[PDB]
Amino acid sequence: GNIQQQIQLKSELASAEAKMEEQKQQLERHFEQSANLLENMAEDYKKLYTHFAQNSEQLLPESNQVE
Amino acid sequence: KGNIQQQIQLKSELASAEAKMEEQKQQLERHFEQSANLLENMAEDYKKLYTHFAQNSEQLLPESNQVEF
Amino acid sequence: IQQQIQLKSELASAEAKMEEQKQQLERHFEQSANLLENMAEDYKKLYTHFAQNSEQLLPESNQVEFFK
Amino acid sequence: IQQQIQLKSELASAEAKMEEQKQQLERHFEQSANLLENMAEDYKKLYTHFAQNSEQLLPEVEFFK
Repeated sequence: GNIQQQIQLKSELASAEAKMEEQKQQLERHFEQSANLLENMAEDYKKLYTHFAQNSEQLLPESNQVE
Repeated sequence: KGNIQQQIQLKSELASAEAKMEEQKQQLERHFEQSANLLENMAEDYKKLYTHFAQNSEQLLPESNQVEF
Repeated sequence: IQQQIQLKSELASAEAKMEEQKQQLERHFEQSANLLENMAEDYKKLYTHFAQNSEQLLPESNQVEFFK
Repeated sequence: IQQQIQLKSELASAEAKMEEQKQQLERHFEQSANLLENMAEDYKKLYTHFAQNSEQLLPEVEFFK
């Protein structure tokens, strides 16, 4: 076809483009849930670390210098 | 512009969209595979930090009671 | 011989220290637990997320072993 | 008399155990402080794999930089 080929393309390019677009919608629903779930663990860690550095006063300042 | 020009371009941006979509597909497959790796890493290091506590609590507090450990 | 008062007090005292360092080791582990158990629960949250988005965003052909 | 000898050894027994308890509690910290610096190692990896896979997969993201 010369114009059936054309009305075909425009319709597989609108369907292609719509898949990309809203699969883009959920890739960013992914990296948004991802990033702050890390910020959960990074804060659950950063206070598990502090609990250890503070119960580090449970020794002489010589017998535990690390970290 | 015209009808043969506007055709050979659709032909290019449909191929460029199909190539883009397959690229995007095998770099999701890359992301969830290199994520499943680093996450199990995270788990097997927890199971280090957890059982280093599971024993040092029942081993430095003998008479004392235990919370789940 | 009556430097026995001193011995019997050094023994009530050093023994008290160990009774208080036993208070602190009970504290340290009981809130090392709930602080640990937090991390644990962030993990299987951040884990299952990468199990849903690993199959709600991806064909059936990448059955990455790690996810159920 | 002879219990100036039972006490003197009871002290040495308390004093050495108060002591071995201190360097077991010491070894319990050396091994913790290096086991969450394994988990800190893991975290940094997982995060930069999200930064370098949210930037390379999308246009504009929030946390990463």
